[PDB]
Amino acid sequence: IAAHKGVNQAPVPLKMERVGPHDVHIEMTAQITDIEIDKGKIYKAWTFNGQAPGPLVVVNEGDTIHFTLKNMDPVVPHSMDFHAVHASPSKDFIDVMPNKSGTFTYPANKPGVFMYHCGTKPVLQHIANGMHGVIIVKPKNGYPTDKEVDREYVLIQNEWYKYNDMNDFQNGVPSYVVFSSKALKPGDPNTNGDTFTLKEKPLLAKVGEKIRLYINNVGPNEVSSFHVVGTVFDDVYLDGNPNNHLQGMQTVMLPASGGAVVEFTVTRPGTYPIVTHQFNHAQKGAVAMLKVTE
Amino acid sequence: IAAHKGVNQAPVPLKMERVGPHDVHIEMTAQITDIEIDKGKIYKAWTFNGQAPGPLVVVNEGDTIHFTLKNMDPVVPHSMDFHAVHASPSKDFIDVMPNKSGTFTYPANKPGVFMYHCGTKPVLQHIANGMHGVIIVKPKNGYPTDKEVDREYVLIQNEWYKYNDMNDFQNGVPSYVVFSSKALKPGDPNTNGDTFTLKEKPLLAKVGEKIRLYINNVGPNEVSSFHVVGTVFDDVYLDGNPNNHLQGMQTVMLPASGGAVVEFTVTRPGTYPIVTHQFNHAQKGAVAMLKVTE
Amino acid sequence: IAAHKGVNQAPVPLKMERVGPHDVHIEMTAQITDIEIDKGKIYKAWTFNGQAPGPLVVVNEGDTIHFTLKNMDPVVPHSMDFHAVHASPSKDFIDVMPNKSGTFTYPANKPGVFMYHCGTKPVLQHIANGMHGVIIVKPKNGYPTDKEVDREYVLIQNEWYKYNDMNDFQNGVPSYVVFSSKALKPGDPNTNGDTFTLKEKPLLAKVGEKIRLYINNVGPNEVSSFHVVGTVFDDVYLDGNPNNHLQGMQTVMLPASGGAVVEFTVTRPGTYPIVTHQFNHAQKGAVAMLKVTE
Ligand SMILES: [Cu+2]
Ligand SMILES: [Cu+2]
Ligand SMILES: [Cu+2]
Ligand SMILES: [Cu+2]
Ligand SMILES: [Cu+2]
Ligand SMILES: [Cu+2]
Ligand SMILES: [Cu+2]
Ligand SMILES: [Cu+2]
Ligand SMILES: [Cu+2]
Ligand SMILES: [Cu+2]
Ligand SMILES: [Cu+2]
Ligand SMILES: [Cu+2]
Ligand SMILES: [Cu+2]
Ligand SMILES: [Cu+2]
Ligand SMILES: [Cu+2]
Ligand SMILES: [Cu+2]
Ligand SMILES: [Cu+2]
Ligand SMILES: [Cu+2]
Ligand SMILES: [Cu+2]
Ligand code: NA
Ligand code: NA
Ligand code: NA
Repeated sequence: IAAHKGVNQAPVPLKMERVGPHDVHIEMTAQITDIEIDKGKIYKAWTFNGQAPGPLVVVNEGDTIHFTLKNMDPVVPHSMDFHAVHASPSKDFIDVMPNKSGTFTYPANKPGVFMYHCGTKPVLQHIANGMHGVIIVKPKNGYPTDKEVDREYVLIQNEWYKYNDMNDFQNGVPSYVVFSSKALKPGDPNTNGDTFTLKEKPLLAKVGEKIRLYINNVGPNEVSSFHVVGTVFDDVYLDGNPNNHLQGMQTVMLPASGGAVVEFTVTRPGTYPIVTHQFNHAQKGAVAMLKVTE
Repeated sequence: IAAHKGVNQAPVPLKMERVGPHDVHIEMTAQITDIEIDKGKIYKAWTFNGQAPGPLVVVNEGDTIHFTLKNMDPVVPHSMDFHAVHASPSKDFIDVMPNKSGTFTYPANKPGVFMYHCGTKPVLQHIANGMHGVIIVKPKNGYPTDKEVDREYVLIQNEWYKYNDMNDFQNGVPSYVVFSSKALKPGDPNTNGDTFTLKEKPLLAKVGEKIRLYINNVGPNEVSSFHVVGTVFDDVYLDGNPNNHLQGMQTVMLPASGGAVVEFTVTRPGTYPIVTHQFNHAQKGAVAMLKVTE
Repeated sequence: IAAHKGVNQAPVPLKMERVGPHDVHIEMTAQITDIEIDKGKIYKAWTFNGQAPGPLVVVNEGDTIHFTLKNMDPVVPHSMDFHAVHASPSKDFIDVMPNKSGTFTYPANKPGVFMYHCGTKPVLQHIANGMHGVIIVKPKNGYPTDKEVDREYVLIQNEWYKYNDMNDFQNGVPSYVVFSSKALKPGDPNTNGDTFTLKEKPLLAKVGEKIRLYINNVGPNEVSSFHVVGTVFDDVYLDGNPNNHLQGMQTVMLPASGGAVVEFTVTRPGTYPIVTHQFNHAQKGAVAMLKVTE
């Protein structure tokens, strides 16, 4: 797009504040930012807040979200669709024009690990260019296994195609399939979807810990066979709802937009790859590392 | 096929009558009918009863089905395979020759939302050309959530390829992925698998209702990530068995031939898209609309 | 590979002995063997023990496995990754050089139907060329339905691509998708992944039996929609863990590397096809037969 030529908007921080016991304000941007998705390969991504996937949003079950989107794109409208909320798509997930803002209000009444994304037509084009992310809604009474959990991270899987190529987006195989991590607490890694960053800079843990991962496969098009090498998932909660509780899985299937909470123990020191077991995708980038030390 | 050139057999109504407390007679046709699958695009479909997917069949758990197939195809044999039944495939799912009829008897002893299809070799060719559909077997004691349900519809997802092109059917991407609705009660929409009809003529509901959808992804080749925009599924029953009960899903993965009962609430007026969240497929047609009014 | 030109190493028998109440010794080979994957088509497979998929390994829950890999490949290193075990991938799933052996020890503490495979970079290349298989870990207290089960078999699904073609492995469709059976008890069929052997030589059962299948889809790349024609699965245990118990499924979705225990009844004599219901794959070979006699 001619108007995006030489646009590179620096990342803006997620703005969030709680205004009531069950009411939260969140403010995000839609903006155009260059992301290195593979070594030497830039993608002029369509983003929320200059990150792809977008920044992590965490709320509590029963929170009402008062959402503001500032659209910094100089030419293309953008919108926001949270999978966590009950809303009217045609009133509450509407387009916000270039240089304008819109504020929408809706409740998050179910716990889980929900995808979020732009809902502007054509939706495939806006998702594939980078407008996705995850919102975690914490359960009111936790998970049954919370007391066993030593450590937590958030991982997202996504695909990259030929830049802004609608024929590729529809008919082509992915050029890259990648993981990213988003921070739950200051100090945790917060990265973009690329082929290399979680290889070079592994996630960390200690020998003997039980690790919880909140995972979502945002696609846009592929399913995921998610698996951690050298362990078995003790517990899995489909979509992060406590009630959907499976045990002893080797591999967790995730639909496009699907999430889960998975928990597992690392019994010995060394480096544990994290993959999607559809190994064409793992070869195209979707291998993250977990380094476990004494 | 030369013998199908200029064949367009008008749709015939499903014939069904109950002959006992647990015995039902059903009579269908195999026939060749032109279907508009996309605007300006005709597909000379291989069908049951001139519909693709085929007509909706609804029976009760424990019913024995006495099935008759009249094969109206002037050259190609056809057969019927119900996923709901216990049968001998090589005696009970046999081919019925052109201009002949066959009658088969078998019981439906499990509740659910089962795929049905032609079982003639090569099976891919007969399915891809349009010979699929759904049979619902109602549970003897219902679902736990029946009292909460205000309204019900049936949705099927299918793919269309290059007409009668075995290389495309095997190796190609779908040209179209579509939804159709089938009627539970006179007055409900009953449509074919096309890109447009549920966009132009949405399904209807009222603000505040709990909606049940009986869904099956007949393929033939793809999986589905089924999701309703602006809501979360309160309850899901995998394959429509009451015992396979998940809660709070954002998205339901369906294998090829897979079904589910899903239930959700619409809290605000407007138009709610219904998609498969593998968004290449949604772009190729698989977006249905639900219009919710005061 | 020049050094594999005219290499055809004859199959070696799996070597297994129990050395303690909870300790087992297993010895396998990595070796290069010609497999007829389709009629008239040889694939110079990278194998464990001259079989593709590899030989069946069966242990008990809580067993510690003392594993030896003899690498008979004259040029390429190989390794072993068992999904059943808790291990350090970078110490315990390491490469064993040509003409050398390595011995590793790790526990199998969870019951199920686990994939196993070579873990040598690039992992896709080693899996796609044939280095996969299944290890069953029997539950300490069985499955709830053991008393109902009359008969058992093991089935694996895999893909074959263009020989040793990394571009095909990453970007291409499978050339073949196949089933194989592995023997639980001497006398049961033990076959390789090909298009024909379970068509010509069906699995056997008697009218009225409840049949248990232990299934795993090793991929490397595709998911499976597993379905037996003419029946409905009475019970399914995801990944073969007793706790993940679904009922009345028509079709079981399996991620890449995913497994399940499924059980079903055959009520009438004749031939029951076993398929993946993604029918492009079934057309490319993945149809097995079950013959049911009086
Ligand atoms: Cu309160
Ligand atoms: Cu406010
Ligand atoms: Cu957008
Ligand atoms: Cu969505
Ligand atoms: Cu701990
Ligand atoms: Cu593993
Ligand atoms: Cu009765
Ligand atoms: Cu009768
Ligand atoms: Cu047919
Ligand atoms: Cu079928
Ligand atoms: Cu109501
Ligand atoms: Cu949504
Ligand atoms: Cu003991
Ligand atoms: Cu030993
Ligand atoms: Cu190897
Ligand atoms: Cu693996
Ligand atoms: Cu029996
Ligand atoms: Cu069937
Ligand atoms: Cu699945
Ligand atoms: Na591995
Ligand atoms: Na949406
Ligand atoms: Na069938």
